Amino acid sequence: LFQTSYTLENQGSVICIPNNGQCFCLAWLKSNGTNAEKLAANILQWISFALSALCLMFYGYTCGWENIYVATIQMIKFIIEYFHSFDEPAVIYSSNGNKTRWLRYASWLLTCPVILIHLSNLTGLANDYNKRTMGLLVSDIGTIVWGTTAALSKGYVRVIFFLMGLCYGIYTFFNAAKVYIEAYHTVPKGRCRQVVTGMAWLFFVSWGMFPILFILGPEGFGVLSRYGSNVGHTIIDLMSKQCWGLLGHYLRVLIHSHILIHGDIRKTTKLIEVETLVEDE
Amino acid sequence: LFQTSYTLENQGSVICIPNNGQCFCLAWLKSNGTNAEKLAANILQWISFALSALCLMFYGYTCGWENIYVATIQMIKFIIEYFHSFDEPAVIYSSNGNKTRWLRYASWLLTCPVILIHLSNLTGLANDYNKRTMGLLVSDIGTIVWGTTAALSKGYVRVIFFLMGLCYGIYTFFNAAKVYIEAYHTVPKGRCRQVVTGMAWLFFVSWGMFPILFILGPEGFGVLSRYGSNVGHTIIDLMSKQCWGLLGHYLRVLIHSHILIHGDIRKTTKLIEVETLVEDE
Ligand SMILES: *C/C=C(C)/C=C/C=C(C)/C=C/C1=C(C)CCCC1(C)C
Ligand SMILES: *C/C=C(C)/C=C/C=C(C)/C=C/C1=C(C)CCCC1(C)C
Ligand SMILES: [Cl-]
Ligand SMILES: [Cl-]
Repeated sequence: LFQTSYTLENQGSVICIPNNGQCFCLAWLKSNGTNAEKLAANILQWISFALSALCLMFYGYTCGWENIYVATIQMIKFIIEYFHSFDEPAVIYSSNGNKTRWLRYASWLLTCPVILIHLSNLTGLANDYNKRTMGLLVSDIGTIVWGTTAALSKGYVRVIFFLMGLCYGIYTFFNAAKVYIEAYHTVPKGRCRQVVTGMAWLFFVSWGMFPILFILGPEGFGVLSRYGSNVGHTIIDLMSKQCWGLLGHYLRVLIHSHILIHGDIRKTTKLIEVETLVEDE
Repeated sequence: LFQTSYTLENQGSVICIPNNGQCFCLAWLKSNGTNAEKLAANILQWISFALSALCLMFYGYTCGWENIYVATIQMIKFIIEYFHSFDEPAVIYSSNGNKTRWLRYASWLLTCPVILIHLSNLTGLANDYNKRTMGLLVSDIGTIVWGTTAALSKGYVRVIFFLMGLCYGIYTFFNAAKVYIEAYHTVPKGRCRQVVTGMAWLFFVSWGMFPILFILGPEGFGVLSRYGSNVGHTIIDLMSKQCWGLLGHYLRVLIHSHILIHGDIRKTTKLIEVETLVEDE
């Protein structure tokens, strides 16, 4: 790792370290949090792992490849997180004293665009999508790029890249809302419109907490510890990925049964015009 | 920045640094390269900047939003690269002695998926694309995620994530080849099939050099310096982005004139079946 043993000299003005080839920085030696927050984070890690495990078991029984991918990444991430939750480069101890959780932002790069692809095809009916789908993806990747760059930076540079990620996040939400709106008027009138509304609530609430936790954590004003920031991120990761994929799976199941019982019947409704699934011709 | 002045003590077994709050590591003080390689890198930076500037001027005269985006990111990157080419976090000096060019991998996260979106719609004829487009994007993002994780890691961990990025890169090339193949038999028989073949050559050659430069550079066996690695990356960035977008723009221009002179005429050809643009009905 890095140097953790040192001697102060010359009345606290000189620091002497062993010439063992390791790197040294006092900022890296600050506490990550309390032992209660550590154990609380370790508890939610198994809860999210057991869910991801029970999801892969459940998903194994068209193809919901989106849910399989983020669940495979999720439990692979837990295997990495169980052994090296704070080692390099799972946590990047950079030369400016920062601690940046690359394990979190890498998993966002792996899973967040896949969820928006699922959002771009909520019904799952073959090659649907739209041209705004590329807009949802180009903006979300930039959101995580600026957020990672802001978490790595300090001072004004961090604020600049945080506001750049915030503008990309605003473009992501608005385009996502218009996807949820069209999907609401496309799915049948029954219980399908219920989960579509429920998926939207889980989406904007969980996705909205990530910029909130960025401000409250060490990357911001430090009202949360590093262990405290891992607890909140696990909660909204459990909502935005495991629970959101469960509902999206439940929606596509209700769609497939509707298409097999009543056929694929479309009634054009004006909003933009949507081909709504109906029961009778 | 970090500590660059230090005193050796106790016959080279103790390193003493000022207690100024800065971080210290001997590995961060290694040379980036020779002054000739520095000036050679600075020369290609203006050449790629002037091209990106002359491209934005040229592009300003459906909508080729893909070329506009990577060109805007390219010259914004040059502004960042001109002032802080080796500052934090443009270059991440991590606690394990590594130097990782996050400026390069962040620009890849911003531009590489946008190019594959352009590849997914070479003709530019409205909402074309396919379902493999999401496969091209999910695999390429993972490629850069594993490559960044490998560049941040050391030893066996670096090799694991490099091979994980290599498998994602293999999936990316094969799906990209089938896109180029279908595009060749879809565009008209004239000069359009010429640039389509030319775009494919620039693609796999430039994209193929990035794993090659990863091995030859500091992230690999160190046959290239850090300045030497920046020169090679600039050359293949100039090919894969500026030149590839110029040809893709030239292709979409030749397609639009063909659609306005001869109309949109399709003749189904078997390969998979493709609707080929023809002149006469
Ligand atoms: C499963 C994890 C998910 C869905 C994370 C989503 C995270 C965001 C939408 C983060 C957004 C941010 C901004 C919009 C402002 C810039 C910094 C943030 C990146 C973290
Ligand atoms: C404009 C820059 C581009 C198009 C860069 C493309 C880079 C790659 C395709 C890199 C691929 C890599 C692998 C396939 C193995 C893992 C490490 C690499 C990421 C750098
Ligand atoms: Cl952390
Ligand atoms: Cl570098």
